[PDB]
Amino acid sequence: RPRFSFSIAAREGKARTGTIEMKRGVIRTPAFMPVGTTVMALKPETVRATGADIILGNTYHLMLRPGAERIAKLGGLHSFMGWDRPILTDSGGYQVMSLSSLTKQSEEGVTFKSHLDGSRHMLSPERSIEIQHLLGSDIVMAFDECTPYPATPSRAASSMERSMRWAKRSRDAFDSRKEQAENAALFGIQQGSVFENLRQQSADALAEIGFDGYAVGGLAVGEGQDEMFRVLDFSVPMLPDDKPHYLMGVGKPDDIVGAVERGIDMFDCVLPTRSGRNGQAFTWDGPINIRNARFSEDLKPLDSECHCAVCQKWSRAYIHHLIRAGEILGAMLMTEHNIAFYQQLMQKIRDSISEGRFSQFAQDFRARYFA
Amino acid sequence: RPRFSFSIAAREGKARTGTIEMKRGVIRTPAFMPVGTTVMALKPETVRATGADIILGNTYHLMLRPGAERIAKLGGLHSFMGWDRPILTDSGGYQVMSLSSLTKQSEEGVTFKSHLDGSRHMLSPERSIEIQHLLGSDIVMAFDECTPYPATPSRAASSMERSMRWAKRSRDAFDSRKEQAENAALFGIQQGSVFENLRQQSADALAEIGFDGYAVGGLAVGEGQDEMFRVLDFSVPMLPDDKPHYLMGVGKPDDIVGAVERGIDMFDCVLPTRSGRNGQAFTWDGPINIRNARFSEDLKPLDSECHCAVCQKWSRAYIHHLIRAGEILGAMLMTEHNIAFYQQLMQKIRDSISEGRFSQFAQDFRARYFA
Ligand SMILES: [Zn+2]
Ligand SMILES: [Zn+2]
Repeated sequence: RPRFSFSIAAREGKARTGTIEMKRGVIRTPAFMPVGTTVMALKPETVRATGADIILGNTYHLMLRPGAERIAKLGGLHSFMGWDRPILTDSGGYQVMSLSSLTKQSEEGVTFKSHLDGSRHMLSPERSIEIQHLLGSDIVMAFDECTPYPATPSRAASSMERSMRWAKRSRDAFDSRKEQAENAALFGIQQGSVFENLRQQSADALAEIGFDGYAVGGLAVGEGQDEMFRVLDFSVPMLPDDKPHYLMGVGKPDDIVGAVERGIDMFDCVLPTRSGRNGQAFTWDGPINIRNARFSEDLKPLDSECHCAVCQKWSRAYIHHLIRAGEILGAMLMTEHNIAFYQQLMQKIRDSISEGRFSQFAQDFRARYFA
Repeated sequence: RPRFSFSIAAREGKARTGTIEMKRGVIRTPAFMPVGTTVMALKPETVRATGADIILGNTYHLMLRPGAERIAKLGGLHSFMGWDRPILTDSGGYQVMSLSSLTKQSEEGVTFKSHLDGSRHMLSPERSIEIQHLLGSDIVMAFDECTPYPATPSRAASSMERSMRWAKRSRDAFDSRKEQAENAALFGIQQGSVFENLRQQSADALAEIGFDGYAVGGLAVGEGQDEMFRVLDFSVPMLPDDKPHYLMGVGKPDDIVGAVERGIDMFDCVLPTRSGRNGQAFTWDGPINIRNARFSEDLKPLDSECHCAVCQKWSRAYIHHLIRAGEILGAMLMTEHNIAFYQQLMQKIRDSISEGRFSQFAQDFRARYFA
């Protein structure tokens, strides 16, 4: 297989379906990427069985424990966790802004204190790319600077401009490392907040540098779905049409459908795993919270049509009891179902685009999900 | 299959190996019974894959949540949790003494306040048998009275005597319920503390009543292994030779080996699951605690010979990281390995008895496990 090849097999409006071919496997798009490392209450084989083609690893959490150098010594992230398919690593950026303390930012990078033990750390475009190399990441994210939501025009421009300088530094760091350049892919991140001109400048800068894929950054950070959709409306067409478009950190099933309608090819979110442990189960008739007393004697599966192993085997009543009791098995079952549900959604999206009936699917989905 | 048939295929000294045939399956003896309901961080299929033929359910915890009547309405414990092989249920006794509060004891039974929410509950020989029926238990334990360790001769005698009266009441309650009498088995529990005459009186009383199997009760409650072994030395031969002998709540691998040398056929313990989550992994060279820093870059499996899926797939280093980080997957992997290890131990015990080399195995095991 090649290092990287994105092929678009079918289109409907702005929506696309196709494949990304990489050395460790093929990724079907539009793709949902479960967050592999909290860590999912799932073995890699189970994650694969749900239909996932690729998982995400968070660089911020991994650099804190067990450490990037340690993972490299142990043979890389794939070998360490037992997942042999592609892995995309985030750059560590948003989590440094959101989780760390004593964070000191500059043009060179960011210094910060761990939220776990107050130990000191550094992250720069170069060090982020290096860490992703040590992990053995297949899709490497450029290191960017986030700005807190909401953002003023000036702050949005400054952070976007810094991010583009950092995108160039990320590109150069990646290219300088032979083994990484030849075997992995590098994605750039568009910034510019809600401002169309800044998004255009960011898109132009990233295209001039050249990347294997393009993320729409700065979303799912406090804005509502309407605003997010509006930003996507003008932002996605600015990106190179022939490369994947990745919406980081999104999201709910309806966010995903709407984003695909607007040209997004890749998604990641902790929601199905995070809210899984919290009791929230996704269904075609909308989310339910399994902790609700109404499920205590409900013998139906979490969802009536879901093809996952959990819905084949266990009742709402049993899962209700497990989650109420704080049992590990409850988290295991909820997480498996939610990730399986997300993959089934992605499959339905792929199939409908391939058949030219995605707009119809999106309407039917919304009508039922919100009924 | 019959309701209950225990057949002894081979013997060596006091040790026996054979089978218990029941409606829901065959149990190989000597048997280790994982505690199925905390709840194991394992799907039933995984528990079965480790080699378990039967699991234990705790009546005390189940009566508190989700409730015995509720489980019955939902189709019984097997259907509820998705395990279709035999289940043995404890009576709820020791846990009432150990976990509950406001416990008021009498000849009729015990009243107590839940340790979860302070709700009031009752347990008697009759109600315990009824609860086990509602759960759909295959092996039902008589309801007994425990006495705190250590026990005076008088207290040991009084509690043993009450337990025997309660054993008769348990027998009669079981027999009166047609569906239970015809489909399940009933085990009696020998009491009498460290006192040989009381153990003999208890054995005689239980044999006169008649049960399908006989537990040695009142052990693993604070006494050391030497004392436990001494009590077993004289207690086990008092029980009917042609019925299974069950040592409740035991135990460490070396406890199990020594107990089989003394005639025990069945075991249950939370240790492999409980200490699994705590970081303790069993190996043929003795237990290790995976949280220890010496394992942080150890690429070997938990045990060098173990045939379990965890030892096929993941390193000590990865599991070390998961447990240190408090990840659910760490508990999953540790629990699977520990239960698999216990089943492998039981298999080696069964095979060596069948081949007349169990005494040799026991010696070789101890030499290595304690090396
Ligand atoms: Zn499902
Ligand atoms: Zn193992």
